[PDB]
Amino acid sequence: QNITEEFYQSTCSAVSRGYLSALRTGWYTSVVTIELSKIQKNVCKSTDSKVKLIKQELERYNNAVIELQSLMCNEPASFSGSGSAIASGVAVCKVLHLEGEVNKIKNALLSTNKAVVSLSNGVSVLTFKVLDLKNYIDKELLPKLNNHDCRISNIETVIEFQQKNNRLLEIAREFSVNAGITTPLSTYMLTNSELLSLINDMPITNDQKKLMSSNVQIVRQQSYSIMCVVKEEVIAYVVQLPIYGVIDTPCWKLHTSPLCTTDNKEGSNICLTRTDRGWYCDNAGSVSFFPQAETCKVCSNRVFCDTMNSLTLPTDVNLCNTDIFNTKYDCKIMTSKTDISSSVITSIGAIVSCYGKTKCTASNKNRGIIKTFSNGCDYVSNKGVDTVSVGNTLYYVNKLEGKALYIKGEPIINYYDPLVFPSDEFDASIAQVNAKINQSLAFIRRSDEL
Amino acid sequence: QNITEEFYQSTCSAVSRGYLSALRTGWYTSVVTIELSKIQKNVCKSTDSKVKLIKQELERYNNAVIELQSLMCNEPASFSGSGSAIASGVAVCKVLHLEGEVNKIKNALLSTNKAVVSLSNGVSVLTFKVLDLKNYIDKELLPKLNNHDCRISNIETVIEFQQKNNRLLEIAREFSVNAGITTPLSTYMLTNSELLSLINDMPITNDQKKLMSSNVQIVRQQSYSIMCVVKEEVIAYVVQLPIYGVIDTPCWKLHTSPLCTTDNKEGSNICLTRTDRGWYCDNAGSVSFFPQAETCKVCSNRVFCDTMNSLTLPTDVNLCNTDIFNTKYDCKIMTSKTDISSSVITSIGAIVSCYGKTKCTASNKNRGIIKTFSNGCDYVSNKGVDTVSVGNTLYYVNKLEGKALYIKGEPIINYYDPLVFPSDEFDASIAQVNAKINQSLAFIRRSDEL
Amino acid sequence: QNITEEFYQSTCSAVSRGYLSALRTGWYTSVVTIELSKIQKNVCKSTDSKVKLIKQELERYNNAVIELQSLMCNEPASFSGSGSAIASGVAVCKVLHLEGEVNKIKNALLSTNKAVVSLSNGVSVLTFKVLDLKNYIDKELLPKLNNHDCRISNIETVIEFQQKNNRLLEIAREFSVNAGITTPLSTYMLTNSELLSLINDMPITNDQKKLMSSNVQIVRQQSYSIMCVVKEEVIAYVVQLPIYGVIDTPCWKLHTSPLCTTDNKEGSNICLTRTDRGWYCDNAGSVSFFPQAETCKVCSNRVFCDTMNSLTLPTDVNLCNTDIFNTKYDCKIMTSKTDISSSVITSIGAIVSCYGKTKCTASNKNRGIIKTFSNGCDYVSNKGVDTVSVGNTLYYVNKLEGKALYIKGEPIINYYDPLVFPSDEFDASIAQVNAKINQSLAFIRRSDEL
Ligand SMILES: *[C@@H]1O[C@H](CO)[C@@H](O)[C@H](O)[C@H]1NC(C)=O
Ligand SMILES: *[C@@H]1O[C@H](CO)[C@@H](O)[C@H](O)[C@H]1NC(C)=O
Ligand SMILES: *[C@@H]1O[C@H](CO)[C@@H](O)[C@H](O)[C@H]1NC(C)=O
Repeated sequence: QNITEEFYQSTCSAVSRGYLSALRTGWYTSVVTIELSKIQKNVCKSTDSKVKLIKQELERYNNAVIELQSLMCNEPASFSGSGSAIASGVAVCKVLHLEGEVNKIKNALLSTNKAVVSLSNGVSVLTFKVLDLKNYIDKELLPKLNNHDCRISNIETVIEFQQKNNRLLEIAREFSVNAGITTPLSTYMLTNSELLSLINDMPITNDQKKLMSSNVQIVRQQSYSIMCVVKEEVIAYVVQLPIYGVIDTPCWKLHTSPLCTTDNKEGSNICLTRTDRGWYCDNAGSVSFFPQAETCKVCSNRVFCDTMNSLTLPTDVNLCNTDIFNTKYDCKIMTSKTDISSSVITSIGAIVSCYGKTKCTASNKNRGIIKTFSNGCDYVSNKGVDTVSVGNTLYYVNKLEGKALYIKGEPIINYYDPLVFPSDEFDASIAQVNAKINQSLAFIRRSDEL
Repeated sequence: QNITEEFYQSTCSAVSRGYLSALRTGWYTSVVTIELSKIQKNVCKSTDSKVKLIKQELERYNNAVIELQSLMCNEPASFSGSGSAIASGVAVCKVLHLEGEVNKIKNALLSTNKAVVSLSNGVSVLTFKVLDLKNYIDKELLPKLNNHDCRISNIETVIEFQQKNNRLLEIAREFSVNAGITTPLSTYMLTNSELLSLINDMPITNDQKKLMSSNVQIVRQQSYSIMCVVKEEVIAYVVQLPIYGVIDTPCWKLHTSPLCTTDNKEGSNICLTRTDRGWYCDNAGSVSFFPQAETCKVCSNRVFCDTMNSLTLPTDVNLCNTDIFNTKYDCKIMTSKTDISSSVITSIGAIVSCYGKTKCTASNKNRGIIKTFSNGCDYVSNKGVDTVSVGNTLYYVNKLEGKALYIKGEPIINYYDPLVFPSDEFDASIAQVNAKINQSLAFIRRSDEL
Repeated sequence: QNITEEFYQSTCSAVSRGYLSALRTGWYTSVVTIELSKIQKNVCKSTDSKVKLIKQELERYNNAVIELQSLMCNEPASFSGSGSAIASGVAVCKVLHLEGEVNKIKNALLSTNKAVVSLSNGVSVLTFKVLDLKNYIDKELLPKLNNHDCRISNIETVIEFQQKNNRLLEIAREFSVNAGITTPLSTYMLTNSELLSLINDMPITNDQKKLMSSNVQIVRQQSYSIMCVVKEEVIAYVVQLPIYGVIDTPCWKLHTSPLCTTDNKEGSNICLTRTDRGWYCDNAGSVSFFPQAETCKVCSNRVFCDTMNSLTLPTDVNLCNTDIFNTKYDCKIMTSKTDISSSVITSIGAIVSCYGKTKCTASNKNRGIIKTFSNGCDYVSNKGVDTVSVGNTLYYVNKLEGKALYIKGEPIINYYDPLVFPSDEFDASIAQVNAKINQSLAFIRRSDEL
C-alpha cells in the first residue's frame, strides 16, 4: 500500500511502483535587484587604522562591480543550441538592455522591497531587493567620511561593513567562474528565508506551494540564475524557478539486466536486454519517459524531473513489463553474444545476472552469505539482505522496506535459435529481430530443397 | 549581413552561419609566487583578547600551508593518458622541484612584484607575487609580538590580518578538493584586476589582447591552475592561459534531426540522420570540427573552442550541407526504423521531426499556437515564434533575430526502398549503405531468374 | 625497474606497466557531531554597536540550522538505483531517526571529543565533535547577555564569534546546494588536521594508514558526507571513508588506436580497434578492469580506483596484449571502414594512427619536427620528444621518463579480406567476426560452383 516492486523472470527486468510525480512544466521568471551608491575615487588619504580598513573592504566592493559589467556578453544573443531552458529568463535579460525599463523598476523598490512591475514586453515579473548598500553607504558611510573632514565613526562599522559586503563578494566570485549562469541556485544568490517568500507568491495552487516549501533543496537543484546588465547604480540579474504542473500522477522506474543462455559452449550463448531503462510517469494520457535518470531527483515518495529531457510515449507502452510480445507496441531490446556477469540494484531489491564461473552471491549483515546465485538472471528481495557480490564487485542494497513480488516466467531468450540469432543489435526491437530471423532463415528455407 | 541560417529540407538539417572563430592554439604558462615568513611555535601565552584572536587567525595560516605540501604527489609523474593539456605547465612544476631554480626566482620579486626569469630548462616564464605576507608578518606582526614583550598593537591588525589571510585560506580550501589542479581559474587564484595585467604582456598581437580583455570570463573557462611545490618560504604554483592562434575565420554549427517516411504501416517506415553534428571552423585550409559542443563556448559573435577535442577534416566537407550525394567526400549518416518524434532548437529557429500521432506544434507568446506540424521533418524561423511543443515536451527558441532561409528539397529518405534498407547502422555513410544495398540486392538480382 | 611500457605493432595498442594498486574495498562509516545551544528570540533590544553586530552574526546562526532541518527528505528512503555507495552511511542516517540513539551519543562527547558508541543496530561507529558552540554560547555568550542586563563584553567576542561561526555557515551553504550529500569531502566538513586523526584509528593495518596519510587529497576524492537529522541541540551527519583492501598488486593501463589499411581506394580500406581500454589490476587471481578511467586516480606510482565501477575478468585476459588470436579468451574488437587519423597519448609515449593526406608529426622542444609519420599506426617513445601534431590538433606528451619497448609485428588488419569484412561492428570479437566471415563466405562457397 506504500512502495511495491515486481520482478519479471521472463524478461530479466524489474519495475518499482508506488512513486508520485512532480514534473517541471514552466519557468517562473523573476528579477532581483541591488541598489548601489557609485562614488568615484575621492578618498581622503587620512591613513588611520580605522580608515585603511574601510579602503580595503571597499576596494573589494569595486572589484565586485566592474567584474559583473564585463560579463555582459552572456547572454544577449549567444548559447546556440542546447541549454534552451534559460531562454525564458534570457527574454528578461534582453528587456534590461532597454532604457527606461531599468528606471521603471527602481520605483516600487525604494518603498516596499518587493512589487510586480509592468515592462516594455509587459511580462508580469516580480522584483526583489535582497541587499541594500546605497542606503548603507550614502547614509552611513558617505556623510561621516566625505564632508565631515574624514571622520571614521568606530570599528563596529568595519566589521558590519565586512558582513554587509561579504554577500556581494561571493556572488561576483561565483558569477565570474560560471560565465553568468549558475546552478543550482546557491544560498548566496538566494537564502532560505527569501526563497520561501517567493514561492508563496507564485501563480500556482496552494498545493504546489506546500511541495516547494517542505522540499526546498530540490527546487534549488532545478533552478538557474542569469546575469543581465549593471547600470544606473543597480545590479540586475534573473533567477528562474520551476513551475511544477504535472503533479501527483503515478511513476515507476524500470530496471534491466542482461538475460543469456547457459546451454552452449563458451561464447555460443545468446543474450538480450530491454533497452529503455529509467523513469516513467503519466503526463496527460501519454507516458513521459526520462532516459538519463540524471535529470530526475527522488525525495522520499516524490520524483522531480524536467520534461525537457524526456521522450513522450503512448500509454500502450506498459505492455513491455508483462506481455513483451504484444502486437500493439513494439518493445525495444538489444542483443549480443557478450556473456558477462553483472548486478543491478533496484529500489527494494537487486537483480543478478550470473554467467560463467563468476562468483555471484548475496550476503547478510550478521551471518554472511545467504544465497549463492546459479547461472542465469535472478532476483532477491531486500528483506534481511544487505550486500551482493559479483566477482570482485560488491554492491549495497537500499534498505528501504517494501513488498517485493516475484513473477516467475520462461526466460524469452530460450524461444530463440542460436544459429539465426543476430550477432549484435544496438537498439533493435522484437519486430526488427523477428524480421532479421525471417531474413536469415529466408535463405535456408528456399535453398536447401535441392 | 550579421547572423544567417539555412534549413535543408532534403537532408532534415540546418546550418547556422555568420560566426567568427577563436580557437585555443597554445598554452601561455606562468607561475605566481607567495612570499612566506615561516616561524615556529614560539608563542608567548599572554592569553589576552587581542592575542588569542591572532592565534586563531594564524593557526589557519598553519593549516593552509602544510596542507599544500601534502599535495606534492600531483603531478610530478602521474596523470596517465587524458588531461594532457596541463603538460605544458607540468613541465614547469617539474622545474620547481630543482634546487637553485627556486632561489633564482625569489630574486626579481622582492623589488618589482613581476619579472621574467631564466630557468634551468630556460623557458621564458613570467612571475607574479599577488599576496605578500612575509612583508606583513616579519615587519608588522613579528617585531611587535616576538621581542617587544608580547605587545599586540590594537584590533585593526586583527581585522586586517583576517582579510590579508582570507585569500590564502580559500585557496588551500580549493586545491585540497581539486587534487592540485583547478578549473576554471577562480578569482581567488587570480582576481580580475590581476588577470587583465597578464594578458597585456603575452607574446601575442594587440588583437588577441583586446579579445581576452573584453571577454575575460571565457578566458577563465579554458584556463588551469596547477600546484607544484612549497619550499623555502615560497608557495609555487603554475597557471596556464589559452593562446588563441586561429582567430577570425568563419564558423558554423550543424543541426540535425531524424528524417523518416510516412507511407508505411507502424514500424515499416525507414529513417536516417546526419551524424557529425556540432561546430565547424576553418583552420588553415582544412576544417576543424568539434563533435562535443561542450568544449566550445559562444559569446555573441565569437566562438571559443579547444582544438584538442577536435577532428581535423578536409575542406571538401561542406558538400554534405547541399549535395550530400557527392563523389568527393563520403557523408556520414545513421539509419534506423525507430520512428520517434523530436525537436531540435537551433540558433534562430527550430527543427521539428513529427511522426505518428504525436502532437507537434509551435506557439506564440501572445496568441498561442500558430502552426500545427504535419508528419515529417519541418522547420520554422523564430520571427514572432517563442515556444515549440512536441508531445509532452516544450522547448523555448532563442529569440536572437536573424535572416533564416528555407531551402526546399526532396527528402532523400524517399529515394530508398524499404525492403533492402539497413535495419540499423550506427555510424555508416552514403557509400556504405549503397554498398549494403548492392549486397542485399545482389542476392535477389542473381537468384530469382530460375 | 620502475615504469615501463611496450607497444604492439600487430594490434596498434600499447600497455603501460609498473603501477601499483590501491582499490576501494570497504566504507569506513563515521559520524561527526556539533553541540548546540538552542535559544529562542529573547533578545534584549539594547541597540548598541556591540549588540547589533552579534544580532547579525547570530541570525546567520539561525539560518544555518533551520536550513539543515528542511534537508531531511535526503535520504531516509530515496535514491532509487545508482549511487548505492552511500548506502553504508545511509544505514547510519536511518539509525539517527531513532529516539534514545541520539541521546546515547551525546554521552561520551562532553568529556573527550571522541569515542566509539554502541547503537541500536550496534554498528561500531566512531564519533567526533569538531566544533562546540553550546559551550561557547551558553557559557560565554548567554550569561553576559541574557541575565546580566544586556552586557556585551567587548569587540573581540564579535570577531571570535565570527570565526567560531564561520565554519557552520559554509557547511549549510554547501549542503543546501548538494541535497545533503557532498563529494569530495571538503575541508569545511573535515580539515586536514582532523582527517589524519581518524585514519590512524581505522580497523586497518599500519600499511594502509601510511598510504592515506601521505596521500590525503586522494582519500578526499573518494569520500562522501551525508546529512541525517538535526534534533536535541545536536547536528548529526555521516561521512564515509574508503577502506582500501586490494593493495600493492600490479596494475597496467591499456591504450588503443584505430588500425587501418593503406592499400585501397578512398573508403575501400578496413579498420579495427581493441575495445576494452583502460585500467586493469589484479584482485585475487581474477583481473579487475575499470572501463571509465574517470573512476581511477593516479598518484605517482599509486592507482586508486573504486571497485564498484569495475568489470571482473579472468586472469587469461592478458593474452590480448600479445597473442590476440588465442583459443582460451576471445578478445573484443570493433570494426569500421571509417578512416580518420588520430593520436593517443600514453604514459611515456604516444600512438599515432596516420591515414590519408593527414599531416601527422612529432616535434621537439628545441629543434622542431623530428619524425614525420607515414600512413599507418605508429608509436614513438617520449625520450627527447615533447609534442605531436595530427592535422590541426596538437598534443603534449607526458615527460615522465621510462623505458619504452617497441614490439614489431604484422598488423592484423592485413590478415583480412576487404570484400567479406564487416561494414561496422560496435563491440564484436575475434570469434564473432570470423563467424560473420564464415557466414558471408558461406554463400560464395556454396553457390558459385554452378
Ligand atoms: C515470418 O514469416 C512467416 C511466414 O513463413 C509469417 O507467418 C510470420 O508472420 C513472419 N514473421 C514476421 C515477424 O514477419
Ligand atoms: C551497384 O552496382 C551497380 C551495378 O549493377 C553499379 O552500377 C553501381 O555503381 C553500384 N553502386 C555502388 C554504390 O557500388
Ligand atoms: C570456418 O569454417 C571452416 C570450415 O570451412 C572451419 O575449419 C573454421 O574453423 C571455421 N572458423 C570459425 C571461426 O568458425
